Amino acid sequence: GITGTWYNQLGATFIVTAGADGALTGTYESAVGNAESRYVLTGRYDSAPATDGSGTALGWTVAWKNNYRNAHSATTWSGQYVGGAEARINTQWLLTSGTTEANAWKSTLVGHDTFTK
Amino acid sequence: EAGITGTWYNQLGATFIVTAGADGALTGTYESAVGNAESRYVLTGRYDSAPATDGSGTALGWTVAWKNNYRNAHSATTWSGQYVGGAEARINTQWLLTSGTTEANAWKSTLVGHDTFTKVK
Amino acid sequence: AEAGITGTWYNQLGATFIVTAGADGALTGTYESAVGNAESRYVLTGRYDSAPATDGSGTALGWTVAWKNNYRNAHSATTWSGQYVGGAEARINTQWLLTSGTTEANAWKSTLVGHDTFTKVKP
Amino acid sequence: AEAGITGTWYNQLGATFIVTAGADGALTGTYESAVGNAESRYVLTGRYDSAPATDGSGTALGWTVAWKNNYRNAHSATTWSGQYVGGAEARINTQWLLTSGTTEANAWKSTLVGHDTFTKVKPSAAS
Ligand SMILES: O=C(O)CCCC[C@@H]1SC[C@@H]2NC(=O)N[C@@H]21
Ligand SMILES: O=C(O)CCCC[C@@H]1SC[C@@H]2NC(=O)N[C@@H]21
Ligand SMILES: O=C(O)CCCC[C@@H]1SC[C@@H]2NC(=O)N[C@@H]21
Ligand SMILES: O=C(O)CCCC[C@@H]1SC[C@@H]2NC(=O)N[C@@H]21
Repeated sequence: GITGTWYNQLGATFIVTAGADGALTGTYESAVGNAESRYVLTGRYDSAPATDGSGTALGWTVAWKNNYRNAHSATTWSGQYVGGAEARINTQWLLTSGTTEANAWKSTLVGHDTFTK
Repeated sequence: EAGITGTWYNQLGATFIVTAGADGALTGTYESAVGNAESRYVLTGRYDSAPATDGSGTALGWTVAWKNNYRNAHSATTWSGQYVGGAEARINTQWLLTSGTTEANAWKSTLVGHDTFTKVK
Repeated sequence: AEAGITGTWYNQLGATFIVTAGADGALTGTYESAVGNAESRYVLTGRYDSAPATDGSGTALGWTVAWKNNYRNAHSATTWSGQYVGGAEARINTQWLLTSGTTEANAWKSTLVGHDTFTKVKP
Repeated sequence: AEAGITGTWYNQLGATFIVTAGADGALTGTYESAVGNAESRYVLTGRYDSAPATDGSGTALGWTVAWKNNYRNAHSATTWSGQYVGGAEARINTQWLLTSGTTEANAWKSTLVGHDTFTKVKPSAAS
């Protein structure tokens, strides 16, 4: 149910394949911030979830370097896939930029993204 | 390689074994001493393979889904942070732990915290 | 629509937030949750920017509830941090942290995080 | 209210946190930051659990600063959420959210997250 092409409330394009082992692999493209064109992603998901109506746990990471640009930063998304006639992936995320140790207290942004097919 | 590649330990007694590839990949295993977890779990992630040379740390992140051959907690953690080199190198992080829940219980699905890793001991 | 932070507000979880914004920056009022280890109303206090920018920016604010009243005590506290938007509708967008008291061995799992959006028109 | 949470507290970033805990559950006082767009003292208010568990658990609490005083305005607010742990090495252990006001287009980057630990013993340094 997870494999396919997804979009969020910020105009992003999330392309991902879920392997039978628990792997997540694919590409991320952001419409905002210090970013252009596509970026590599990798993560993990629960391949035998509970059967009681609970969602399926997952996560993935992007490091914001590619052939066109390097922002010296990385985002991780943590959340759950909820199946159904209108499938969704609901997340919260942490964006850390590299800093001097004197600026380390302001290194990390927090937010939330919702994805649909 | 040297630097991030190695065996790391946090303040909760975890053992984090990782390899950093020249292509920006992180690969390895994670063992937790706390929570609904037993033995080792697979991890994967990414890092900046060309950091700034102005004294800044190196940005990185990784994910564990808590299922292996011993048990399954129906959950996953992501760690987001930076690597700082030198005589007392560290990896400094914040994390999000999401558990699978019904819709009505989604407001209490996610724990947040902070872990510091060192290569000593 | 009715402008101003002072008023009666509802979130996407069934909660009610009743607040007054004072001229010096203070927030005072009550909070009622429809989920968790809670019943009836609880005291809150907080702060807001009483002279915000006017370049399209929202108004920054925050408040705290400790989950003890005359009916129940959950031994926990939540803080909400966010901004009053000030666009075409009355809306406040927030992120929150809920910490429960724990022993030291359980402190790693002490804190939940999430996001609530509040509107004067019940959603 | 005269001891415990009440007192002068210091964190790992050089801040000074001066607070009084009332019998009624209230927190009142001043906060001074040594980093960021901030100068001199700011007003704070918050709440704590005035009847905590007796099994050895910490005391739950939270407070807010809006970063406006007579000297400057950063158009932002921070909330700290955490617990008080008493003893010879008493601490207040916290996680925090700092929201800046932004346009609707930039709302995705409005909020910083971190963690502060406070002690009643003033750090040594430096002159
Ligand atoms: O600015 C950077 O350092 C890199 C681009 C960051 C984009 C962020 S990741 C979280 C959020 N969701 C998106 O689709 N874009 C932003
Ligand atoms: O209980 C679970 O659902 C799985 C085990 C969670 C262990 C967490 S991950 C964050 C923190 N750091 C650790 O080393 N262990 C805990
Ligand atoms: O169970 C508790 O410890 C006390 C009640 C907590 C309810 C939380 S506060 C964050 C979220 N928003 C709501 O309106 N309710 C929940
Ligand atoms: O830059 C601003 O907008 C206001 C100053 C923010 C300072 C922060 S609050 C969290 C952290 N702890 C401190 O003692 N200082 C910083």
